[PDB]
Amino acid sequence: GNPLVYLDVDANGKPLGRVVLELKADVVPKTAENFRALCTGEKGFGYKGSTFHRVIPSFMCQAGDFTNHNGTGGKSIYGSRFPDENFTLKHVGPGVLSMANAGPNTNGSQFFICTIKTDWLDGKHVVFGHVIEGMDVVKKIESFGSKSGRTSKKIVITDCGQLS
Amino acid sequence: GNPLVYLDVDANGKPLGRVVLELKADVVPKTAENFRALCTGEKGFGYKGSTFHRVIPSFMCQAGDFTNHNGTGGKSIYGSRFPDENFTLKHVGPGVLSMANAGPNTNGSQFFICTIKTDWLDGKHVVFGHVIEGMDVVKKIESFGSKSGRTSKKIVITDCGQLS
Amino acid sequence: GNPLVYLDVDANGKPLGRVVLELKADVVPKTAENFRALCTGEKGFGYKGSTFHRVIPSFMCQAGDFTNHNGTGGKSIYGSRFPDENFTLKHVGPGVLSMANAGPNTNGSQFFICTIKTDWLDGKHVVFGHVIEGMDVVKKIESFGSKSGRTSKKIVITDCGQLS
Repeated sequence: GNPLVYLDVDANGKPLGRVVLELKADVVPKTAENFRALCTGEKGFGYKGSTFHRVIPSFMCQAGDFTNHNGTGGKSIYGSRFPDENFTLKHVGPGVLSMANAGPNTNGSQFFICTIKTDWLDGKHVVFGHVIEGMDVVKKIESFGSKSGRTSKKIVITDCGQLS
Repeated sequence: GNPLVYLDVDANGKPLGRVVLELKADVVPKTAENFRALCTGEKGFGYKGSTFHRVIPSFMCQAGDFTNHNGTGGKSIYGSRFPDENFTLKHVGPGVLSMANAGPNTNGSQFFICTIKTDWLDGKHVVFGHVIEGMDVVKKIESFGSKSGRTSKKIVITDCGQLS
Repeated sequence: GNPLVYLDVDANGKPLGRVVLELKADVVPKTAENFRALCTGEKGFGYKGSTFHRVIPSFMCQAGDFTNHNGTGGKSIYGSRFPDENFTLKHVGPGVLSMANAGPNTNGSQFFICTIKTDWLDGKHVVFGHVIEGMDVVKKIESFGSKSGRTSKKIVITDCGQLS
């Protein structure tokens, strides 16, 4: 079945709760597997202890730069970058999980969770999962964002992994 | 296993004892390796001869500015500064070993040992170890501090290195 | 009469208002002159366009690092550092203007405005002025601080100068 993963998130050292994500391995297996392995850390690197570095209210919460924490870094389990797998899944509404990128075929480790429908990203960012529990935690993260993307409290993934 | 390092600490030339620290190289290998090599002095520079220049009772004891000896300097084995590796470990209580900084991604050589839980630093300073022996020596250091951070005696790391 | 100088302060690009400071040139002329000239910019450098980089509620608001914007830098009009002129004035309450330092006789350009009586700093930091207008602006700045000193908004001195 599709892997289930979780992120436990703090704001300024205080727990916000747990986000559970379904990864659509049945549609984008390569993209799902990368995110799964980065949640478990089984390759020797991953999301544990990294941050949500860009949060824009009424848009999305972005994370996954575990090398530079500033949106320039991260890497996939396949290498620095990997190709766009397909564009089957759409940014249909809040809770959609999608790959951040620098244009086509630049998927690494950075990802975002939408807080609204962002159909203007369809065909540009590969969607690969969705929140199945803890959307209220995502709304908490969103509440600390700004138009500049900078956060008013520091948002840290204190734990993550696969539930199996 | 994780590296164990030691700090031998003086106060106005009177030995206070030895602090033994476990460095969590299994969680923050880059940050642990910097501190380890600064204890041995194997790169030609390190903590030997530097002071605990800022000691605030019921907060922390800060040391490691072996260049300017006043809290403005220091340097890592990787250059002047290196990024925050991760925020996996927390300032859970007395004895936590953590990096001083000047904001995100500014780690050098200065460090602090907590004497209380400082969860309001979680996410801002990279935790990378803890005291496993000689917490009574840390409390002795703390007793020479003040609210201003100024010490009433010159607190010197007379020796340091790795236990193996 | 003692100089009057001002700082106009933004938080995230929104004006907070003006802080007007009286500089106690009658007690600490060399320290007052440094701050006055850094407000006017007449030496070719100074506070305009720099930030409040450390704000701790129920303590103080710190600024003045116009070289590094992070608390490691700044310089005086006399050189990198100048001595403690005297400790005649005390940290008597909110609105006190005092020099940050890195230990005895290391004043540069960094300064702080107290939001409480900080008498534990008497004899360690040179007091040289006080707020005469805009303590409400200082309290606004204070409200964007945290125990870690990190601010929840970017606090910028957008203008500064001498009034009389």
